[PDB]
Amino acid sequence: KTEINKDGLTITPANGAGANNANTISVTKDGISAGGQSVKNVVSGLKKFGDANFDPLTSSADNLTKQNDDAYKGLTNLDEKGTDKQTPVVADNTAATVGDLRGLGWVISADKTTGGSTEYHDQVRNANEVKFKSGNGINVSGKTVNGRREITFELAK
Amino acid sequence: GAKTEINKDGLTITPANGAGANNANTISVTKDGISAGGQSVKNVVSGLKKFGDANFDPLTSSADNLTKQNDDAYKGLTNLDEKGTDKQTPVVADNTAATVGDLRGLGWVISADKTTGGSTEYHDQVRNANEVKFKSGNGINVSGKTVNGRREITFELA
Amino acid sequence: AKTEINKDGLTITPANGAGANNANTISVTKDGISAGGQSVKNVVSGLKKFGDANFDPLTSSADNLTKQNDDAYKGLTNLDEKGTDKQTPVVADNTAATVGDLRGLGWVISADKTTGGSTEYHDQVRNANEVKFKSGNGINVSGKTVNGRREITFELA
Repeated sequence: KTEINKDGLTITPANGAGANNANTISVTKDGISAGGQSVKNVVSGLKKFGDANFDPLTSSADNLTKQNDDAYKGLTNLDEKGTDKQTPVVADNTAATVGDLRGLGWVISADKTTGGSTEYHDQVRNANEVKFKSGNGINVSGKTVNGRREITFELAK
Repeated sequence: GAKTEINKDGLTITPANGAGANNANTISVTKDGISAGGQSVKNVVSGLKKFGDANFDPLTSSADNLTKQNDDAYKGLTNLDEKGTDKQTPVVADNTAATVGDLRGLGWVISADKTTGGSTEYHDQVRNANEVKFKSGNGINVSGKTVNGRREITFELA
Repeated sequence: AKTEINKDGLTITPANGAGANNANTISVTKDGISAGGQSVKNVVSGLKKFGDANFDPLTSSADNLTKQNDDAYKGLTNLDEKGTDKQTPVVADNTAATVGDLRGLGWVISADKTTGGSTEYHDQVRNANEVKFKSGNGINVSGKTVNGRREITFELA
């Protein structure tokens, strides 16, 4: 059941428009509805740090630094700049994708690698875990107080 | 006053108030893509599940995905790596629109081997707009400072 | 580029071709929407940032009001603005999220002391920000990823 009018196009599934037309797929003056389905084959235009077609000429120093740093490789670059060097390549009002979510994260680092001899760093993406460990002479504990996830550090023994 | 045009390139709906600027108010599905005319895309899902959800098939899962699926520490966090029947192809492809609900489940897990004032290990989730504070304790001074971009937390004897 | 609307809905086939599975086809049908490798632009989810002047204190939850009024949280995406009932979120789960929403995602990092200063510390850790755990006088701080866990260890030097 496909219907078109001055306000747009609407497709009502074999069974029904559902509560509040939630089961309706449409493109009308009121926007878009996917009817409980998905929007596939879509990209936001966002790139990952380290990706091939980065334009260093229009970049800020911070963005270029991250683009070239392996510690950031793979993280989504929410700040790529285009021509004028002021306007975001990708505008705020652009649908984000699951692939953009997969590259979301922050970098964690330390000047020393445990049992190592080099600096340390890794990415903390969705569902990654960071653990603060007690060590010789130091007790590290956690507790969520009034919403704050507090990690306390004290002398042991 | 609204009109719907169909031409070689696609379908464009111009609201009763004009195409706006750069067709910004326009709602369209054309060869160049889709415009929601400053509005939203509603009644949409990406197919992403939260860890701990039902209908998770343990036999197509990697050890890491399954562990998180069964660990209460991860419960409710969005699962971005669910695999399909072939055990390698993601159930949700990259080029799929993400939803606000997917965002609501984003987060990492913070833990410690001890609970402050307690006697068991600690863990909680850090989602959007959650705060993590590193506190000084007896004999140790914990301070922070943003330097050269880095949020640096320093630890020293008091 | 052939555009057409029939009983099934809207389908736009590029001059070039459909694709390995009609991946280049742009469509609006019973199965949902396909962007044919393009973007969805001029779109908003309706999410606001904390500290936005348009916020309503009267319908706010205790927690949300707290964050709306804590400058440490300013700019971060507000994923829990409540409507009248305060029992329902202004923005529903099944609403496409935007790149602008991603840009405001982040967590607050804080400490009760500012290194070399004399006040409390706080900043936001958004996507691609870096958090470093520093060794100080007497304490050695090291990192290592073990069995997937990003572990930071504290011990007396």
